[PDB]
Amino acid sequence: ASQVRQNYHEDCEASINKQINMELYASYVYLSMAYYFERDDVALPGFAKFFKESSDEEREHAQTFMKYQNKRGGRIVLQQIAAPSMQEWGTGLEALQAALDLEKQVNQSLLELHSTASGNNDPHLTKLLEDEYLEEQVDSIKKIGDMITKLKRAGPHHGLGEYMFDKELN
Amino acid sequence: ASQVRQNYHEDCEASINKQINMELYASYVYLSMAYYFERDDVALPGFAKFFKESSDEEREHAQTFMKYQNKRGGRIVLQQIAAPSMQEWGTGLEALQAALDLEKQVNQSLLELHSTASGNNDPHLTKLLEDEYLEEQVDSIKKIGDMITKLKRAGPHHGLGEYMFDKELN
Amino acid sequence: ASQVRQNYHEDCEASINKQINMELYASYVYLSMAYYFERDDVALPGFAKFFKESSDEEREHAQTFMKYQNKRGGRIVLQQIAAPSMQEWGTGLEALQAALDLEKQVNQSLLELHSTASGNNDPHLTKLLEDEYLEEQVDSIKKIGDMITKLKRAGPHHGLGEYMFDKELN
Amino acid sequence: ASQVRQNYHEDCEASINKQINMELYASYVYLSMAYYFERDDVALPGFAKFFKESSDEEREHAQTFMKYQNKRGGRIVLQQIAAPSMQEWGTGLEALQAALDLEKQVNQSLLELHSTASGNNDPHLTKLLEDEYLEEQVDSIKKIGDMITKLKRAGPHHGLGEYMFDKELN
Amino acid sequence: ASQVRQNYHEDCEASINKQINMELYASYVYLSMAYYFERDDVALPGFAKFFKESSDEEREHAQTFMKYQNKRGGRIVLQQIAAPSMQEWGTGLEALQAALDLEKQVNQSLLELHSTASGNNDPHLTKLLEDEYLEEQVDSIKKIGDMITKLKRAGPHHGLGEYMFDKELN
Amino acid sequence: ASQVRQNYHEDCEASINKQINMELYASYVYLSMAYYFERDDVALPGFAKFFKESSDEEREHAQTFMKYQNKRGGRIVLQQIAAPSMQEWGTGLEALQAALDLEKQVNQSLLELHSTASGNNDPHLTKLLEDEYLEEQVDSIKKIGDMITKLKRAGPHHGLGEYMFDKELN
Ligand SMILES: [Fe+3]
Ligand SMILES: [Fe+3]
Ligand SMILES: [Fe+3]
Ligand SMILES: [Fe+3]
Ligand SMILES: [Fe+3]
Ligand SMILES: [Fe+3]
Ligand code: NI
Ligand code: NI
Ligand code: NI
Ligand code: NI
Ligand code: NI
Ligand code: NI
Repeated sequence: ASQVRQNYHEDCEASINKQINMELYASYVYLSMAYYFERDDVALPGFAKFFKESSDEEREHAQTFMKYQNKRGGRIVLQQIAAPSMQEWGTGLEALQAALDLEKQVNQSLLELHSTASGNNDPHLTKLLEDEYLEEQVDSIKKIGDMITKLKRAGPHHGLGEYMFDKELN
Repeated sequence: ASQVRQNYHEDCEASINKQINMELYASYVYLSMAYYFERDDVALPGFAKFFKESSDEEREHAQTFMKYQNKRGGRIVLQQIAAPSMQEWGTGLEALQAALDLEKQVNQSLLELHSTASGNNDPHLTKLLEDEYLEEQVDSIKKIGDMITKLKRAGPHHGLGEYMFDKELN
Repeated sequence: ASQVRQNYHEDCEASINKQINMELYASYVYLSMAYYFERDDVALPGFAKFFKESSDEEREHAQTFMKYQNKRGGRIVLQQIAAPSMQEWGTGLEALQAALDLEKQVNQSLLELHSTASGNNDPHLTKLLEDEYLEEQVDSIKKIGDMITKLKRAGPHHGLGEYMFDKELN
Repeated sequence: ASQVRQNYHEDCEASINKQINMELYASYVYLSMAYYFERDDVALPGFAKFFKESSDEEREHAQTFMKYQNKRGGRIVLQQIAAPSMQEWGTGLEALQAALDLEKQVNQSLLELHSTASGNNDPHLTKLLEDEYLEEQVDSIKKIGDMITKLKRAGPHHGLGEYMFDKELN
Repeated sequence: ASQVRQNYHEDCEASINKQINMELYASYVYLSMAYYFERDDVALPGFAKFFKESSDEEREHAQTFMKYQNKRGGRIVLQQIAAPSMQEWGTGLEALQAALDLEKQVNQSLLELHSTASGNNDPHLTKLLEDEYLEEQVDSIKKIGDMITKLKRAGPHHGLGEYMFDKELN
Repeated sequence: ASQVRQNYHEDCEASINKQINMELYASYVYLSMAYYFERDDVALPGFAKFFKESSDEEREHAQTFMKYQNKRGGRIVLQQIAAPSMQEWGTGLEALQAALDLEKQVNQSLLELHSTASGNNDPHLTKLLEDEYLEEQVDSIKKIGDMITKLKRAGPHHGLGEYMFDKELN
C-alpha cells in the first residue's frame, strides 16, 4: 500500500471518490445554468454571474477532495460526469429552487460521508468535512434560501421584480 | 451617604434606575427585530441593520444613565429585563410602527423624568435629559415617521416596494 | 418547516435558545460589575474596563448563537433576562471569583449542549461549539484563574496590592 | 427562432455543441493527469502544474464556445462528460505523449468544424476558429512536441533526467 | 484541585505528559540528523536545514502541549529524553525513511490520544488534536513521502542525484 | 580519521560531547521552570518569559558546540537528557537561586573544559570557550545575582514585592 497511508479505511476512500464525482456534477449543473442566463432570450446577467461563480467553487471543492485523497494515500478514481438534469432552467426562482435542492442533496451526501468517517474513527476526515465542506454547505443553503425569499418578495415571475432582483446579484 | 452626592433627590435616583431598565428593554426589543429580519423566510437585510444599530444605541443610552447615576452619587439597581412583547414582527411596516410606538413610550417616560427633575430643582439632571435624551428621541421619532411614510408610498405590503425600500436602509 | 432546515433536531434548537438567554444574562452580570467598579466609593477603573469588555463579548456571543439559529432554520425565542444575582460585588477578588464561577457555569452548559448535538449526530453544531465557544471559554477560565492568583499575590484585600493590580488591567 | 440568429446553420450549431463536450472532456483528462502527478508515489510537481493549467484552459475553451453559441442564437446542449481513458498515466513522457495525441485529436475536430463552417459560408465562425482555437492548438502541439524531445534528451525513464526536466515546468 | 480544571480526565492529563516527552524526543532525533548532515564527510546542507527546522517545530509542538496542560489545569511532568536510536543516519534516503517511520509513530500516538479524549467526552481536547496536531502530522507524512519518491527518482544512493536533490531542500 | 582534523585531542572531543549534554540539560531545566510559572496557581509571566529565553539560549549554546565538534572533525555523540531535578520550583526567589547554582555548575564544567584544552595545547578551543561561553556565563551569573538581590529587596516571599518584581522581567 501507500507509504503514507495510515488509519484510512477503504470505505472512506471510496466515498471520497463518490463525492468527487458529485462535486464535479454540481459544478456542471451550475455551468449549465450560468450560460442559460446569458441566452439572448433570458438576459439575466446577475443570475449568470452567481451561477458561474458557484460552478467555479464546486470545481474547487472537487479538487480539494482530490488533494485530500492523495494526501491520505487513497487513489483517485474519476467517473463519467452526468449531463445536467435540465438544459433549460426556467425563471430565476426556478433555478434557485433547483440549486437549493441540489445543495441540500450534496449536504446529505456530505453528512453521510461524515458518518462513514466517524464510524471508522477517522478524526482527520471528520475535521476536513466539518471545516471545509459542512460549514460552507450550510452558509450556501442559507444564502440561497434568503435569495428565494427576496425574489418571492420582489416578484418572482418574469417581470420588474425579477429584473430588479437580478441587479442585486450583478 | 456618598461623598459626592449633592442636590440629588431620592426620587430622581429611583426614576433613573427605572429609565435604565426601560432603555435596556428597548435595546432588547430592537435586538429581537434585528434577527427576525435575518430569518431565511424574511430576508430584509436593510431592516435588520437598522434595528441592530438601534439596539446598540439603546444599550449605550442605558450605560449613559448608569454613568450618570454613579456621577451624581446614586446607586444603580438593575432589574429583570422583560422578554420582548413579540417574537415575530410581521412586515417592515409593522415593525416600524411598533418601533414608533416604543420610541414615543420612551419619550413619555423621559418627559416625566424631566418633570421629576424640574420639580426637585435639579438643573443638572434636566440638562442631561434635554441634551442627551430628549433631542435624540425627537429626531428618532421624526426619522421613523419619515420611514413609515416612505414605505407606505413605496408599497408597504410584502412586495416590490418593501424590497426596494429595504435597499434604502442597507 | 424552514426551506433551509436539514439535520437540525428540535432539542438542539431549544438548547440554543436556552444558551442565548444565558449568554445575555452573563453579559448583564458583567455590565453590573463594570459600573459597580466605577462607583465613586470603589474607583477601580481597570476592573471596570475588564468587565465592560466581557459584557460586550458575551452579548456578541449571544448574537452569534442567534445568527446560528437562523442559519440552521431554527426560530429564535427570547426570554426574560434575570436580574444579576448581586447588585454590589465586593472587592476585585470577589468579583473575579464570581466571574470564574459564572464562566465555569456557562462552560458546563456549553459542554451539555455539545453532548446534545453529538447525541443527535449534528457535526455542524458540534463544530460551532468547539471552534467558537469551548475554545474561548477555556481561555477565559484560565485567564481569570491567572488574575485571581496574581491578585492573591499582590494583596487581595482593599489595599495597595489591589490598587497596583488594578493598573495591570487598565 | 432566436431574434439574433442570422446566417447560422443548424449543422454548425450542432458541431459547436459537440466541440463543447470535447473541450470539457480534454479538461477532465488534464485534471486527471494533474492529480496523478501529485500522488505521493509519483511526486512530479512540475508536470502536475503543467496539466492543471491545461485543464483550466480547456475549460475556458469550452466556455468560449458556450458564449459563442449564445452569441449566434444557437442553443447549448450539454452532454455527459466521459471518464478519462486512463486513471494512471505512467511516466511524464507517457503523459506528454497522451496529451500530444489528444491535442492532435482536438485539432482534427476543429479543422473539421472549420470545414463545416466554410461549407455553409459562415465567415464569422471560421474567424472564431482561426483566431481563438486553431492558432492556440498549433502552438500547444509545438510546445508539447518540444517538451517530449527535451524529456527524451534529458532521460525519459524514471530517473535523474525526468527529475531535472520536471523542474523546468515548475 | 486546580481552580480552572473542568471536564479534564486524569487519563488525558497523563497521556498529554506522555506526548510531551515524545515530541521532545522527536525534536532530539531531528537535531541529531541535522548536525549529522553537517559533518565534513556528509556535507548535505539541504537535508541539514530540513531536519533542523523539523527539530525546531517538534520542540514547538511539545511546548503547545505544555501550554495546553496548564490551560486545562493539568500538571506538567517532564521525564528523561531518550538518546536518539542512531548516532549516524546513513544516506539522505535512509534518514527520510527513518523520519517517515517516526512521523507515523507520532501520528499513531496522537490518534490514540484522540481516542482517549473522545472516550472521556472531552471535545476541547479532541479539537486541539485535530486542529493543531493531526492536520500537521498528515501533511508532514505526505511531504516526506513525496521527498522519498523524488529522491528515489533522482538517484537515492550517494551520487549526483542525491547531490541535486539536496539543492531542492536548501 | 577526518580529512579536516588537526590538533584536536580525543579528550577535548569527548569533553565537548559531555558539555553538549549539559547544555541540553540546562535548556530542559529552564523549559520546566518556564511553564511552571505559567501554571494558573503561579501566574508569574515575567519569570516565565525570563526562563523561556534562557531555555532557548542554552539550546543554542548546545548547537554551537555541535557545530564546533563538526568543524574540528570530532564526532557528535548524543546521550539521554536527564529529567529536571525538580518538577515544581517554588517562588521566584527559589527558582533564581536554583538557576544561579546551575549557571555556576555549567561555568565550572566550562572552566574544566578550558583546562583540558589548555593542557592539550589547543588554542582554537580555548578561544571558543573564552569568546563564546566563559564571557556569557559570567554575565549570566552577575545578572542572576543582581536579580536575586533585587527580589530580596522588593520582598522575596509570595507577596506584592514578588508581583512588582515580576513586572520588571515582562
Ligand atoms: Fe461543494
Ligand atoms: Fe434611548
Ligand atoms: Fe460566552
Ligand atoms: Fe481547447
Ligand atoms: Fe509533532
Ligand atoms: Fe550555556
Ligand atoms: Ni413563473
Ligand atoms: Ni400587510
Ligand atoms: Ni476581603
Ligand atoms: Ni519507461
Ligand atoms: Ni545506499
Ligand atoms: Ni518563601
